[PDB]
Amino acid sequence: LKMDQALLLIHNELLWTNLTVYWKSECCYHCLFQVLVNVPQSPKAGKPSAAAASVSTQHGSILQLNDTLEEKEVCRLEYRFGEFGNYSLLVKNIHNGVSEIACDLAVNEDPVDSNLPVSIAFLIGLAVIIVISFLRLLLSLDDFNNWISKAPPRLRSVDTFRGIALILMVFVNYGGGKYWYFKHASWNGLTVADLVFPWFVFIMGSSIFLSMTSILQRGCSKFRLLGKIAWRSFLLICIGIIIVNPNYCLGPLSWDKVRIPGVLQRLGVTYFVVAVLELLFAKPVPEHCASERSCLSLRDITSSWPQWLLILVLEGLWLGLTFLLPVPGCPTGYLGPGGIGDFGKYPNCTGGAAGYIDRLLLGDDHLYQHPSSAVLYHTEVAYDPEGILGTINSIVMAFLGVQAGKILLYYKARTKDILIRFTAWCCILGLISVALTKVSENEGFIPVNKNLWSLSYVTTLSSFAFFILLVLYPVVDVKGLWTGTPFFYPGMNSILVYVGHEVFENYFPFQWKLKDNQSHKEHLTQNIVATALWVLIAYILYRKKIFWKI
Amino acid sequence: LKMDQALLLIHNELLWTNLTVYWKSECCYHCLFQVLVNVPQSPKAGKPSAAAASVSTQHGSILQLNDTLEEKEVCRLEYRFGEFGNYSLLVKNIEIACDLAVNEDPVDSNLPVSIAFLIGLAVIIVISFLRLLLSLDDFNNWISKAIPPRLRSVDTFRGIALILMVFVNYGGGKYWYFKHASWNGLTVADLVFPWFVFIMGSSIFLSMTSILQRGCSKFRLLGKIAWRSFLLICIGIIIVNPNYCLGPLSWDKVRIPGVLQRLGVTYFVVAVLELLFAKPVPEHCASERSCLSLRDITSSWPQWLLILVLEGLWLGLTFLLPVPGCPTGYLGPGGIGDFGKYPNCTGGAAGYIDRLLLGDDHLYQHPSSAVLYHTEVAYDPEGILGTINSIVMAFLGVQAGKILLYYKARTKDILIRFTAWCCILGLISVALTKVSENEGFIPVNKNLWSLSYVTTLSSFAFFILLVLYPVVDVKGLWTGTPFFYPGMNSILVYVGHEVFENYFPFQWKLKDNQSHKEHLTQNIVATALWVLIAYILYRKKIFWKI
Ligand SMILES: CC(C)(COP(=O)(O)OP(=O)(O)OC[C@H]1O[C@@H](n2cnc3c(N)ncnc32)[C@H](O)[C@@H]1OP(=O)(O)O)[C@@H](O)C(=O)NCCC(=O)NCCS
Ligand SMILES: CC(C)(COP(=O)(O)OP(=O)(O)OC[C@H]1O[C@@H](n2cnc3c(N)ncnc32)[C@H](O)[C@@H]1OP(=O)(O)O)[C@@H](O)C(=O)NCCC(=O)NCCS
Ligand SMILES: *[C@@H]1O[C@H](CO)[C@@H](O)[C@H](O)[C@H]1NC(C)=O
Ligand SMILES: *[C@@H]1O[C@H](CO)[C@@H](O)[C@H](O)[C@H]1NC(C)=O
Ligand SMILES: *[C@@H]1O[C@H](CO)[C@@H](O)[C@H](O)[C@H]1NC(C)=O
Ligand SMILES: *[C@@H]1O[C@H](CO)[C@@H](O)[C@H](O)[C@H]1NC(C)=O
Ligand SMILES: *[C@@H]1O[C@H](CO)[C@@H](O)[C@H](O)[C@H]1NC(C)=O
Ligand SMILES: *[C@@H]1O[C@H](CO)[C@@H](O)[C@H](O)[C@H]1NC(C)=O
Ligand SMILES: *[C@@H]1O[C@H](CO)[C@@H](O)[C@H](O)[C@H]1NC(C)=O
Repeated sequence: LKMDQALLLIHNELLWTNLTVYWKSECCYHCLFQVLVNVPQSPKAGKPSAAAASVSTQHGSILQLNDTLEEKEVCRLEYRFGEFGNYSLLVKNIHNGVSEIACDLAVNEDPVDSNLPVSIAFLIGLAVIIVISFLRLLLSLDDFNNWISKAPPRLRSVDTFRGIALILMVFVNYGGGKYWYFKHASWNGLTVADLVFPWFVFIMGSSIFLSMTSILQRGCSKFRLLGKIAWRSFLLICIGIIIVNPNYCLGPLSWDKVRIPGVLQRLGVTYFVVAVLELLFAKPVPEHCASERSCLSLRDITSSWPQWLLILVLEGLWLGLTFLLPVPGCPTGYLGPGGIGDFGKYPNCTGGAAGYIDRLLLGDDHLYQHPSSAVLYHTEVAYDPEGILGTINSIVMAFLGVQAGKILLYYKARTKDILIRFTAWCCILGLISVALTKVSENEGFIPVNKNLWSLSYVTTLSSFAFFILLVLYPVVDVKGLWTGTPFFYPGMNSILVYVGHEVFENYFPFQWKLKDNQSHKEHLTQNIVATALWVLIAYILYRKKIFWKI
Repeated sequence: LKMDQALLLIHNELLWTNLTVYWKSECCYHCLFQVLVNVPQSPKAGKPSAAAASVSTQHGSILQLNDTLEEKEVCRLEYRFGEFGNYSLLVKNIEIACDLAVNEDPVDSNLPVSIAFLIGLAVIIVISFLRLLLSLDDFNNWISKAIPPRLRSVDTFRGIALILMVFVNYGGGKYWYFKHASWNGLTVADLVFPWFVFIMGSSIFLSMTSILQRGCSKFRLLGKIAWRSFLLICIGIIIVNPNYCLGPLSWDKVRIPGVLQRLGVTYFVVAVLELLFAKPVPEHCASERSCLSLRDITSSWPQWLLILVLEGLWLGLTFLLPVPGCPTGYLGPGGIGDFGKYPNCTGGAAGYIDRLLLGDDHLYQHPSSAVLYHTEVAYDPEGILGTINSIVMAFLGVQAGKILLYYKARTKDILIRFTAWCCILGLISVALTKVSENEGFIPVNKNLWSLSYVTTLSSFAFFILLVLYPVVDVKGLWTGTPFFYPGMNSILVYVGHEVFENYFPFQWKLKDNQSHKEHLTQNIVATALWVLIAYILYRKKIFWKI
């Protein structure tokens, strides 16, 4: 059995009734019952005929056994299979009247625990093991030296947040233990991997405001800063396209089969747009007079009214292009995954208008040929999560990060003001997300979606980032209870860490040949070791004062 | 027809004699005639039976048409086939001699591709670079308007070696002369590594004496040497040697030896040796020429003694160590080479030592002789036995550094020493290899890192330094402009081009993958882009050093 899969032997003892087994996962919102296996009728009385099936055990399993001769629901089962199980399913008619048919599912080999076979126990064990190995290696280095023979201040809270995002990104990009909740969700919903990129955009906006206002406060011509912004955005886009997006293990790059969009292209476009907007509408930062007061003081909001107006116009444009753009052969306002999703009536509608804009402007060949929904909804079209339409919400979230930077640097004298603004913004964005999503995964007006970069996705992740900053500012900056240790070294070497881990995805320290690739524990420990090694590399570069920028 | 292939239509008009075609290249010294195609008989008179065979057109082709019924020769053809030819071969009974004819004229693939196309491509690249530089500058101007020191000769030589290495590692147009030679002789790709070791030794002496003249203790320098060797070995093992496009690394199949492992081991050996036997550089005034002062050798007598002992050990292990199932003193390539009577003897003593110590799995699974001599076993060119000769060549580079540092004031002394050492090593190499590959006591061999190989390329490096010291350093007629930029970022360029072997600026999809012109253009563009990256880092004063 493969990893995250369970055996299922269906024993059909029905003499004169054929069966076919339809399997649909629980995460499928509106999903077609994909066929699983066909179990023929029993050739002789008392001798059932069986078939072997491998039902996925990532999350939930709905089985419908339909008679093939007459398509009627013989029986249904809603059971959550466990990894590496047996699950001998017997389909038979009750002997009381030989009319009612009931299928009972019994387990013979107990499931091999996957999600919680490791837990904090194995986590702390691996941490202790790697710490002991690091200490032994450090001591051995001293043995080969002495025992061989006689012989504008940086915040560090934004750095800690960026380091947390980088650690999560390195963990989930390498596989995240191949766990289903450490990878991007299949279309709708929120997972651990979906939190990383919006937090990076938020932190990018905050750092945009911080660096821009510091540069303008010391002194610089706005044309020089505009040139720096354009050069950095161009470098980010080019780095993405050249070294970050393509998978060069498959062959040389092709002029007609290159993925133009990507994480760094979206970051560069967002950087250019929001940084140029803020530089054009740039005002000096006032020094706050009162302390722990001025609740109605909205200077950081009212003083940026042109930026807010343009951001609201952009968001309205995104909403209009999403809920109103006429997509050929597709319902207007489509937010579904296509394929077998939404009952399979729109197989080639992955993304709706957001994906249609990409497939119309950048071409189908220049998109992401393996979207997150391809494994669950079996979508056949290429959808790029970092598309053109989602760049609007990327810009909106970058400007929300800029607003966080405005909050944190306008009220730099008073900490209570910063905390009040942070909690007010977090509450406002959380209320907006609750209104949009109706605290539901697949329901609501605009459900959370990384692939579409939905408005509610942006608001939810911005509320999460505001809460993270609320709990990271007094702890790290003001009170200094915890100078975030395993985080701020990547927080200062983010670009180099990202570029390296993309370039060095498959290298010996970061991944090696496993005893069994169909194991969650081995993949988890390998990914944790790789993330720890990247943190160690960032710490080493910090100790050597090597900080790559731009 | 693949690249470097030629079609051959063998028409068999003979009625009562079957024929088999045996093809052997001209580069092979003693190779078994590998089969090409068995041509059936002609069913009727005037209706020959034809078969199509693709003969390699890289260099030479010896065809032996034996009668498979009785194993007898009828006609032999020592013909040099041209690329993408037709080459209908007709066998007709006269005498039983057969004659060969050409139907489609072959493409030159050498003259038209690398005679004036090189100049054209250089002009196009220069025009494109200037246009790119001016367009960005004009756009910025339009918007703004509206609103001791390094030698540099060792650096130039290192940059030349780096450009050649980048060109030949990327493929070099998939040409046979830009690839590593098949177990003997010299090609353009066989010159980079020994020159790199020579420059490594020269820079070793330069840096050691520059640090020691500042009063730094020998222990700190020894620690730096050890750390640099360790870093080089680890980088070579992890980043450079393995191909990660095939899968994750496994300890069972990982290539322990390599270019950087050999460089690190030789660096540690020669640097520690010359640090232990370090002497201050004397001041030199004299007059005109020193007339064979020989101070740089009388002061290096014990390092020279240890190097000669190492060379004697290399010779003894190569020519005396009994390899089981293999003749003592074997230098051949195995496989079908040496008449195919030693199918698994690639390297002889050196390969046997590699397989005995590091194991068969931890070697180079694709030796350079695999394509031509059909070797089935794994041999590592950067093995263990060849490390002795790599150390010897690093010490020859150290000797060149001593030459160019002891007689710093007198340039005539440096030139005399360089030409004398080049002549001595050239005569030694001529005696060893008899100026003929595959013959002589020790033929020139990169895979074995032969003593004649070391002496030949050390004479080459001494001549290059002789022609680069006055021009670049003393006379100043040249500054090594396209070469000394990688001369300061050698390690960065090597590591990057190993990491970025297949990346868009350096590698892209080709319209005709089986074409020398397109591969040559892509490799030249990639090499020029690496030179441009080195120049950009030079402008930014970014010089990564271990
Ligand atoms: C693209 C990326 C490098 C941008 O990072 P940033 O948040 O803009 O951080 P940088 O260090 O790049 O900051 C650039 C500017 O901000 C400044 N800055 C950064 N953090 C700061 C802080 N906490 N306080 C003040 N200034 C700060 C820098 O000093 C520089 O300004 P200067 O020119 O005056 O020195 C970063 O988001 C990244 O690495 N992303 C990885 C890709 C990704 O998002 N992947 C997720 C999908 S898998
Ligand atoms: C070994 C390698 C790292 C370069 O080593 P090198 O030739 O010793 O050059 P480096 O530039 O590393 O030298 C280091 C020191 O040499 C000294 N040095 C180098 N060139 C010098 C010169 N021209 N004049 C004076 N001193 C010089 C300096 O002191 C320099 O700095 P440090 O002392 O502060 O370290 C590597 O790039 C190399 O030579 N080859 C790798 C590629 C290869 O072998 N390819 C084969 C393809 S088959
Ligand atoms: C399924 O069973 C029915 C009767 O129960 C039979 O007619 C049909 O042929 C079967 N289908 C198969 C064996 O594919
Ligand atoms: C199974 O049979 C039921 C009958 O009620 C039908 O509604 C359902 O669509 C069938 N499943 C499939 C996959 O056709
Ligand atoms: C499941 O159980 C049955 C009997 O209980 C056994 O024959 C089968 O081998 C088991 N599955 C696996 C994968 O071993
Ligand atoms: C959906 O797109 C695929 C190509 O990806 C095509 O083969 C198929 O016919 C399309 N189906 C519909 C219903 O448009
Ligand atoms: C071809 O025939 C000749 C006849 O003497 C023989 O020597 C030679 O070995 C044959 N070729 C091969 C490959 O055996
Ligand atoms: C020649 O080869 C052919 C194969 O096509 C075979 O049939 C024939 O018998 C051979 N002639 C001999 C062996 O004399
Ligand atoms: C070689 O020439 C013959 C006739 O001259 C032709 O039929 C054949 O196609 C040619 N070879 C190729 C590879 O085209």
